[PDB]
Amino acid sequence: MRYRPFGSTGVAVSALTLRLADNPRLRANDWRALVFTALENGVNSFQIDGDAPELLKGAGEAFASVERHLLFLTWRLRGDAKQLGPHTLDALKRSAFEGLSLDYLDLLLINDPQSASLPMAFESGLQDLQKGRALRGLGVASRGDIDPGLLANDLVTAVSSPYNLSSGWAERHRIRQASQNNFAVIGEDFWPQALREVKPSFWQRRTDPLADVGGYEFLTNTPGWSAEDICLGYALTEPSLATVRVTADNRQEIERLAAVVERDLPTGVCAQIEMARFSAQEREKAARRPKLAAALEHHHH
Ligand SMILES: Nc1nc2c(ncn2[C@@H]2O[C@@H]3COP(=O)(O)O[C@H]4[C@@H](O)[C@H](n5cnc6c(=O)[nH]c(N)nc65)O[C@@H]4COP(=O)(O)O[C@H]3[C@H]2O)c(=O)[nH]1
Ligand SMILES: Nc1nc2c(ncn2[C@@H]2O[C@@H]3COP(=O)(O)O[C@H]4[C@@H](O)[C@H](n5cnc6c(=O)[nH]c(N)nc65)O[C@@H]4COP(=O)(O)O[C@H]3[C@H]2O)c(=O)[nH]1
Ligand SMILES: [Mg+2]
Repeated sequence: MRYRPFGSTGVAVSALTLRLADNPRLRANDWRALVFTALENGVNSFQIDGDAPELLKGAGEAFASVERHLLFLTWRLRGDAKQLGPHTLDALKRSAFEGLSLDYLDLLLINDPQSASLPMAFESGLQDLQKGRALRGLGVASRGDIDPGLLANDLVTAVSSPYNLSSGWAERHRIRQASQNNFAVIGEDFWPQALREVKPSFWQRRTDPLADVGGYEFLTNTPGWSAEDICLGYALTEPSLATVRVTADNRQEIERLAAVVERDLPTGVCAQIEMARFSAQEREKAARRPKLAAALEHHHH
């Protein structure tokens, strides 16, 4: 395992962050062994995305096996961020603090509320948790530009965004810009939907309709490497990411994901990523209108 500053904290996080999310086929002992295997492969950053009693017991026990200060524990909190309130903080005392046997969270990661502001009562409660040294930072998950009024909030120390070799320019730039302004950046979706083929399949993300995937055929035809392993290896070279989020269900999946950290991308790949992005942007150019006359016609409905 390699480690990286979770910037401006002096806390080092593993380049892999293991996500634990509800899974009814696992018991306490399985979650416990899942985290023991992570811990043995040098993973020290976890994101709990779930409140199944089985998961909190098992994760709880395994975290206890080592000293709290060696761990970076993020609690993922979903839902319309505009409807968070005291009920949220109650749920959080029960699940995240009592459930996991913790007296601080390194990070609480909420959804982008698409607003400069968080609800009064919730922000007050976070301020209280921080005064009590129970919450080191608030993080925001986004697929777009977070309101600068929110980023300027003293509470907000981190952002979570998808980054993968499908990622546009606008994305690549948002996360370097964030990281150069001393926000930690967690990388999501290293192995995105667009780059899997040989069912149903949802496409409800505002970034989805605009998405080239021509040129990634080398993902399949690289001797000694799976497409998943290349996509991850690539995310691990982006210097603006504090860490890359991964999800894994069994020991050998953890071990294989850890292996990728210490292997380097195959020899020709960086070159081919350029070939594919240079074709991506010859197509976005060759399929563009004059940006004035376009916008000006659009105005005149
Ligand atoms: N382009 C695209 N890909 C899609 C879409 N829906 C699912 N995928 C792909 O399928 C994975 C798992 O989807 P899931 O089962 O909902 O699993 C998701 C879901 O349970 C949750 N999640 C992620 N984003 C959102 C979100 O905006 N809202 C909600 N409510 N849950 C989300 O986190 C899990 C992991 O997200 P990922 O790690 O990215 O992994 C996602 C992503 O790779 C979509 O509309 N567009
Ligand atoms: N189950 C599932 N649903 C998905 C997934 N991807 C997108 N969606 C759905 O699509 C809606 C809009 O997603 P977006 O356009 O990325 O817009 C998202 C995005 O910018 C942000 N967001 C929410 N969850 C996440 C997350 O896990 N990671 C990041 N990076 N942004 C998130 O909040 C916006 C609104 O989130 P929602 O209201 O949840 O609404 C989400 C959710 O209902 C997925 O993988 N799984
Ligand atoms: Mg701030």
